[PDB]
Amino acid sequence: KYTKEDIFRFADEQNVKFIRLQFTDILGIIKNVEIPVSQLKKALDNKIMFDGSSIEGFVRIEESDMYLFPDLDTWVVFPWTAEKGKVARMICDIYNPDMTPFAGDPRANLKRVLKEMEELGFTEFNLGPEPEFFLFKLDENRRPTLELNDSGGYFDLAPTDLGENCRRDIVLELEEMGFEIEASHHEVAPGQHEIDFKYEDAITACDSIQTFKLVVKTIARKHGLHATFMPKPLFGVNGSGMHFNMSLFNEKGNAFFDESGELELSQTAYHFLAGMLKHARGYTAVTNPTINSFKRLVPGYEAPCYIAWSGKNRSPLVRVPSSRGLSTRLELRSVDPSANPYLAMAVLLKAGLSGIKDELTPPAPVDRNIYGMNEEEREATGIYDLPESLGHALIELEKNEIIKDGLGEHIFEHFIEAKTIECDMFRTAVHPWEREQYLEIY
Amino acid sequence: KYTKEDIFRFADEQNVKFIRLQFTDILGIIKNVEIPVSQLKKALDNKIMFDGSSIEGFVRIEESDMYLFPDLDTWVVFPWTAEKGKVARMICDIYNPDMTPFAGDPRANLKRVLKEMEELGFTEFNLGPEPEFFLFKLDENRRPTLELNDSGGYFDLAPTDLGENCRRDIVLELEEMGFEIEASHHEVAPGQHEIDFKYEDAITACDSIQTFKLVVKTIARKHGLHATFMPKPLFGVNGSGMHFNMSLFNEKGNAFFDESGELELSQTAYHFLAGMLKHARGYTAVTNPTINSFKRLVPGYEAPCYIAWSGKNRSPLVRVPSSRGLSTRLELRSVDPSANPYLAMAVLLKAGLSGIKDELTPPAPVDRNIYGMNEEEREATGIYDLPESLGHALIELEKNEIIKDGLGEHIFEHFIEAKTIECDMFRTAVHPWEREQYLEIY
Amino acid sequence: KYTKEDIFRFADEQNVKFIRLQFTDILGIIKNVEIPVSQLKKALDNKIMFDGSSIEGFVRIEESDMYLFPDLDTWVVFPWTAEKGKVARMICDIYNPDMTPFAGDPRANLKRVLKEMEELGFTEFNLGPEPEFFLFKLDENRRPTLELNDSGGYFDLAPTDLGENCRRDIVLELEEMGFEIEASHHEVAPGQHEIDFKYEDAITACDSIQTFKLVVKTIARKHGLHATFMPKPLFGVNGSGMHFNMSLFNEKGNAFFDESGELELSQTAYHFLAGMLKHARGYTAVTNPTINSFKRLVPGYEAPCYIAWSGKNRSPLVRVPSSRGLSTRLELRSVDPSANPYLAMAVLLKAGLSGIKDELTPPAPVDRNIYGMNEEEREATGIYDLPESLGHALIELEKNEIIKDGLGEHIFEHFIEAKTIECDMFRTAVHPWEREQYLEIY
Ligand SMILES: Nc1ncnc2c1ncn2[C@@H]1O[C@H](COP(=O)(O)OP(=O)(O)O)[C@@H](O)[C@H]1O
Ligand SMILES: Nc1ncnc2c1ncn2[C@@H]1O[C@H](COP(=O)(O)OP(=O)(O)O)[C@@H](O)[C@H]1O
Ligand SMILES: Nc1ncnc2c1ncn2[C@@H]1O[C@H](COP(=O)(O)OP(=O)(O)O)[C@@H](O)[C@H]1O
Ligand SMILES: C[S@](=O)(CC[C@H](N)C(=O)O)=NP(=O)(O)O
Ligand SMILES: C[S@](=O)(CC[C@H](N)C(=O)O)=NP(=O)(O)O
Ligand SMILES: C[S@](=O)(CC[C@H](N)C(=O)O)=NP(=O)(O)O
Repeated sequence: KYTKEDIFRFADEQNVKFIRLQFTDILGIIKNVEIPVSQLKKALDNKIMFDGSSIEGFVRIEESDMYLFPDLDTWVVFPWTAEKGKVARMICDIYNPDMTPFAGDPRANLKRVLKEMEELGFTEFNLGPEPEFFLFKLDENRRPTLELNDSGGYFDLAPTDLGENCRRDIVLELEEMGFEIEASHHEVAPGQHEIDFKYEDAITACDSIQTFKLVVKTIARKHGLHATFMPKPLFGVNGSGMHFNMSLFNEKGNAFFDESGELELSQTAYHFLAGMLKHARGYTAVTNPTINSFKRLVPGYEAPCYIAWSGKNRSPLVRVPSSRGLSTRLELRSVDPSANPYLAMAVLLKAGLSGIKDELTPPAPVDRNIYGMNEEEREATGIYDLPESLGHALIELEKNEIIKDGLGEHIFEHFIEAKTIECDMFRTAVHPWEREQYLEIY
Repeated sequence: KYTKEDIFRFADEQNVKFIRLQFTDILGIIKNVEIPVSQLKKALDNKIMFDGSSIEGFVRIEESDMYLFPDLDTWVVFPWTAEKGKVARMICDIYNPDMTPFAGDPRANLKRVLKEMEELGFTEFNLGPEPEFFLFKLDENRRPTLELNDSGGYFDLAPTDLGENCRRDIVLELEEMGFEIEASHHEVAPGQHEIDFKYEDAITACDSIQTFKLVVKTIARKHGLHATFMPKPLFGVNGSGMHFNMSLFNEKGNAFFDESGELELSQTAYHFLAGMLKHARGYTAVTNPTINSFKRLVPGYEAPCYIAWSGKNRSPLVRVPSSRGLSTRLELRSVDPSANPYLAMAVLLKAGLSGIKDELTPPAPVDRNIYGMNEEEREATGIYDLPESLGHALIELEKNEIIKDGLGEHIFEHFIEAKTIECDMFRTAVHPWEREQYLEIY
Repeated sequence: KYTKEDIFRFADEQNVKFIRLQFTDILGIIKNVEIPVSQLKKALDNKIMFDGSSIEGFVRIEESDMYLFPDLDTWVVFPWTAEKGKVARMICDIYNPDMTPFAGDPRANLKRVLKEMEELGFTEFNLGPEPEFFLFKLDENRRPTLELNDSGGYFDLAPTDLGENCRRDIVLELEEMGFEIEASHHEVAPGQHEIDFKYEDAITACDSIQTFKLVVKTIARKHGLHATFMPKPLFGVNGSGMHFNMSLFNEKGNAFFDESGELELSQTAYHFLAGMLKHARGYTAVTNPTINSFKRLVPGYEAPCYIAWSGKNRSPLVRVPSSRGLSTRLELRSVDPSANPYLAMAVLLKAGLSGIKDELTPPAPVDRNIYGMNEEEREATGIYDLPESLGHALIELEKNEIIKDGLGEHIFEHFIEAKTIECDMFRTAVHPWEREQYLEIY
């Protein structure tokens, strides 16, 4: 743990002229408040209020006042605000003025369900994500447009890769913030890039994910580009999906490692699988909270459409990397980077360890092309489709209780009313698709 | 009736020059062909054949060849500027290479189910439809714009209803084609138009419907405006429905008319409703065979939203016009003018005739305005909500096996497939609404 | 030879910041992935993998996860990567996750055929390339226009060769990267360029080739010019193909130099050419693997048109440069820079190592201008005619089962699929040519 006092003098060895307290709203969006180095004790002693009412996902305007308490380990300095004022960073948890924490804080609802594996013995919850992102050219307005940075491809090179000089500026801006970056490259769709790093403690891997998305964006609008974490911005091309590499640690040993099994996977991992897969239909409404996230979960674009799993195969809902070692992990790939990392982790922790506790037995590893299977030749194998509309997936989540009770009373009730009414805008609205399709033939 | 010896007489009488053989495809699309008056006798020998694989939903390409047998009762000369190109049409029944009526021919389907009221004792099946349509301007190159001629409202007056020479010229041309016209006016939303005509038996009111769209499609395009029967071409204004006013007749009798029961309504009628009411869930993919009509089917714009009935009231599924007697009608507002009036009539007959052989005890009249209740108030009565989408409205249909038997087994087999892919063709696509709300946001 | 101890040294000596792991897909398309020096150990431990399903022609999606084993004798720093993000490269080999190598990987297909020359006693199957490219200007939005920056001819000078300082800044950039470069000059057709570099043993020239292209694409786009290797980009002017200057060696002695035989040429030398002459029809699908290069193979433009050889003459399929000694070389000419430098060598090795176990008494020099002979004489001497299209070269390929074996089999069946697709995706399409010559005509 970082100290409170040596943080006060952390600003004098680097003359930090501002600190940015930052937390996260219900929809995954990073809100912020900036304060000078002048107010540093006023925040470290937890006396910084705000207006709760206007942050979508919090209390009503009657009980508006809400305080902010910093997590003194999430101290980095913003490397690009040299020369103006060296700007630090600190992540906060949201507290009601009763000094009772807020059960609607997205970072509390993981800070609590990470203690249920405490009651049953595991060291850590290791998340290494793969947040994929597209990049679009800007204009004279510097207001983004739907023309991608290159008509490139998977692993292709300059001249065909025009973010080669951009990703590289993004990775060295992230590494200056104390990361360990695995690789950098261009994904299979045009303008689609992927920067993956090394796994971390569940919450400090989640904190690190809200870091990444802010660096990828500010350092692109510095390259003439704009970075989108929208899952399916085009038709008929790979979507951007934030893979979920999960692995529990236990006393300096990967909980998933069976040293001399055939699939070298402990029967902990095997009842971990049946956890999410049983519950897959419920919780994905959370892990893909935008209507468009389903417009991406279609057959053919390396995205999963059916609830299943296999080994080193990129069709199913979960993939097992053929390399395990101490990096042994199972790859839930039905996560896209519009969900809340704090909330996808909490949900999938619960309904995931619910499979070892209940000891659920795991279904068949479907080792072929899941997209190449008849409507009725996969219906004999029991595997069935992931829900197609947000209305459908919200019904099958609200139905589910095991994940509904790790979503908090205040978050779920504040969530489905936001996802439904977001979806009614859709169902009521007519798009220019429908004009094209009908207006002249009828 | 009309003998073959009339048609020749009328040709050499009215001096027609070319003959058209119209029929209607699976989706509602009147498709015809031209022959000289030198062919007049050959078509009446019913020895004139077209490409069967080439009209949607009819047949496959290995049994392409299919015959056209005209209906001499339909003869009407086309009255536009054709002195030398004077026309004459005849709506065709479709037959096989073995002369048996074609299962797919929807003109056959209507008549087929019509013989199911010849055994419940009813002379006719009258239908007075209200096909409401929109008027759009045309560009310099005669392509449909997205502006509408005027910005008037219900019943408005010149100079704020541009289509007042338009409908004038629409109505007159119809009055030449054997029509008797009731009225011509402006509807709720701007550039919308209602033209009404006296009821007729189905296979002749619907022939007065397929004739209607054409002679508004063309006469409106003679005033330089393209006309649509798209349900809701603009979000936030009344989708144009095509109200379905019907009546069964009994030895010169309006079989819904007995001036005693609760409203001066009969029992063959009070029973009819419970058939619709019960089977209404399962016939909305036929009354509304398009993704877009489910966008008129949000409430507030005088369209049906839930499955209940009332009097004098334009909010429910079925309104009953106060005027009664011969004017005693059952008004069904769920149909919109994209639908197939040979499949729509065929189906509702087998919904409501399933309510004279059981009569199924109709539910309560909600004389409120049903748009103004709550999810706890709909459930208080227990009123069925019309389905969500072309998605549900497709599964809700392959349940009602009395309705499936109103389309036939080869018309339903070529109507689920043609909507399934058309439904899938929208489910997968990404339309601009998805990028506005998310691209610059996530 | 270089050791993994040497590369831990240079990264801290050069102070490089990223390592790029590179390979080639089936089509000659370079695909590489960038990683920090912070992961220099994981690749030298071979513990870095990728997605095989996305490398065009590597594998199919069910068994994707595949390893990356790096080659150290391939290490070079990039020189254009300032002191801010300096870059070191390493060409790799592909290993299936079970640590067995990949039969579809082209680099090891060569290694296996270069072992077929250890059974015949040959230290080196040396190769010198002549990749010829075009230069197209760049528009305002960095898009390669249809203008050639210069309108010159052979060996011309400033000011009638724009890319004079271009071919300078490439050479230096090549010269920083351990290259030995012969000659930098303007080629025949306008806006054409050649850069000759001295030979190296096959797998290291194939490295030096795919590398050399990357250095001209990226440098040419510094001066803002698209660098392309399309064989016949313009019709009616010289095609830019990649000559193949090959020579065998045994104990520091060229195996083709014996100043007794008629042309100062050896026996294995003369014998080699029969191994190509007959087999030439077969591999002309691997040396010209594109629709476009079969318009280059036409007569007139100093490119092989029929299968023939001769001395100091630049019409035939094989040229033999007058200069002999250690520069005693055989010049194959069908190849275009769109061919796979790994496939071509293992093809031509097994092709021309077939003329040393069989040797087929190679035919005699038609040292005429074979560009100027009518059909009455081409089948007089019996000179085989080259295939006329991709689709012809393919059927001509699946018969010489030794070239087929030269390719392995995975590469082969992965090859016939896509080119038959490519050949068929061009057989069926319609291009504005046929629209001029027939539309207003017929
Ligand atoms: N034991 C583990 N638990 C969780 N995540 C891991 C583990 N080992 C590796 N990872 C993560 O897997 C990710 C690999 O990224 P990438 O190479 O894009 O995956 P893929 O092989 O699916 O393409 C990294 O983010 C890394 O942190
Ligand atoms: N007895 C009847 N049976 C069936 N349809 C009828 C009957 N009387 C009138 N109609 C139809 O009602 C239509 C007129 O409807 P409209 O004036 O729009 O009434 P509303 O405004 O109540 O819908 C006419 O087209 C006519 O054919
Ligand atoms: N003995 C040899 N073995 C292999 N390659 C050779 C030999 N001699 C020359 N080369 C190659 O020939 C190339 C020079 O080609 P170039 O100068 O264009 O000759 P030409 O103009 O006759 O084609 C060099 O790239 C070199 O690698
Ligand atoms: C090549 S991809 O394999 C693409 C997967 C897809 N874009 C998605 O996850 O949505 N995934 P990864 O980065 O793990 O290799
Ligand atoms: C009030 S309206 O009823 C307009 C109908 C509405 N736009 C609909 O068809 O959904 N039609 P009409 O007055 O002729 O009965
Ligand atoms: C006689 S030329 O040979 C002209 C090149 C020709 N257009 C070709 O197809 O290679 N080239 P080079 O002198 O490099 O051998």
